[PDB]
Amino acid sequence: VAKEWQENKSWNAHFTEHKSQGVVVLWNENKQQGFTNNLKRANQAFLPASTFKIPNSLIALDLGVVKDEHQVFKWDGQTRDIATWNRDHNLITAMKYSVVPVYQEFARQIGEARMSKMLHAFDYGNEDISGNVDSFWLDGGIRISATEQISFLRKLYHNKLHVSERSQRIVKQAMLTEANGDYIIRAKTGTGSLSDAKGGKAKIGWWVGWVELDDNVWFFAMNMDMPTSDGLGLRQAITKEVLKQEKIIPF
Amino acid sequence: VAKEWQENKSWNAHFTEHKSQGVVVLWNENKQQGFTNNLKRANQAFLPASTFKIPNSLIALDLGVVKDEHQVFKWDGQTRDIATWNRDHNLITAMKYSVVPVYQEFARQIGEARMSKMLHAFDYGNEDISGNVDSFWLDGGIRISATEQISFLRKLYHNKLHVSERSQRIVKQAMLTEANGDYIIRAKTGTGSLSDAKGGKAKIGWWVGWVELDDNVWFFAMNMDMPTSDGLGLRQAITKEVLKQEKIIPF
Ligand SMILES: [F-]
Repeated sequence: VAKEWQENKSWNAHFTEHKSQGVVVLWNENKQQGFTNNLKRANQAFLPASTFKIPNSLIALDLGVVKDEHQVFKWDGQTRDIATWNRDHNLITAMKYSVVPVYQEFARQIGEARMSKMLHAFDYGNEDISGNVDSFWLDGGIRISATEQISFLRKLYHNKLHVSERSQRIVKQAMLTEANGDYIIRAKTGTGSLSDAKGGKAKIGWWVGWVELDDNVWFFAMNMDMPTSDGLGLRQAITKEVLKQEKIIPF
Repeated sequence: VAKEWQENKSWNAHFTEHKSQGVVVLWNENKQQGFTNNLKRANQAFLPASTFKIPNSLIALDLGVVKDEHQVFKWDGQTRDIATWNRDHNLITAMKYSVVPVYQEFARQIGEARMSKMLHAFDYGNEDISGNVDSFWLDGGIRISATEQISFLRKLYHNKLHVSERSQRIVKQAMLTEANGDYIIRAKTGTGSLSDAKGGKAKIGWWVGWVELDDNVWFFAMNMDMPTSDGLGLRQAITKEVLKQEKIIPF
């Protein structure tokens, strides 16, 4: 029933300093408490962009489109803009390098019907796959908010999504971003154009996932107005600034 | 059948420059080639000590003694020498902190028969469980060499051990030590005793596991004579010095 939230506007300074606007949403699993700088934007739905690689990988694995994390998806020989895309990949490296063509191929093999069914089963954002089956998450109807991403991520973390436990374990392994002796970050980045509303030429960068600690899990979903195009850099820095500020990860 | 090894004594400087003796054994998976500073010690069998948490976790999970990585093993209320042991644990934290009492309880639930059967099925070291069912890896008959650890680890990495794929995925998750954008280290430390002619006990520290790269896996198993300085820290430092020397991981 009732969810505990804390609004801490002081995190806005991490965005303003970097000449940006954004939202950081955190969920403390043990305490069942959420923290955000912006309760309105925490609840504003956007294109997931490459954060859609998480349900996309889950569906592809569950349907047998992807056998395991080691299966090689050979480069189709077409030179694309990102050098790391122009080579063979497996699920781990396709996630790590956000290799859009690999995921577009998974989408096509999944198909509209199964893709739609699965997103409804995952209760994923607005569950709308309007547009091309191989690009709806980049330029179609799918919309998700930062709080809805956390909601989805919490199910994935707990192996509660309506796909096999194995599919969920493989995707969480593919999400592995950082680990040291204090914490483990399992997350995915996304960058796309604002199609939700009439905000032309602007870009929405995401960073969604979680921080595993010895005795707790801190889910996060963040998005910001990108000052440039298609890259990260700042996202992780702002999120880590918030996590350090909140005494979650050490300084 | 025949195993290719390269002996590189130059790594001895990483041992001597920390006033220690020991062995680093590496296995390049793609090239099927081994590298060591000491071919004799690479093959010398020792008590596995806490490196035994790897087969122990696999057996406990496969037999249902451990349901999953989140199951809480409550502290038995007995204050032990290591503060982190005097608290509740799950499989992740029990591995991370080498919580011996948690593993001793698993061992007792497993039993001699199933423990013996499983170690023979894993072709684990000398497969001898002589001594107490809950301490044989600390003060019993079990012996394993650095090359035999690599042999075991390679089967685990490939999900080739005669336990479920799930058990193997859970243990590899529990082994997660470090990850960044270049590599992933999944490993386990151990500290065993050694009988000396004087009547006391010398300590032999282990660090076994692997380094996952985009396109290769470097297995490692190291052991050294533990000095009266730091303790644990050195093992990782020496291994990382070797991995950096060998151009496996960046500086
Ligand atoms: F209790």
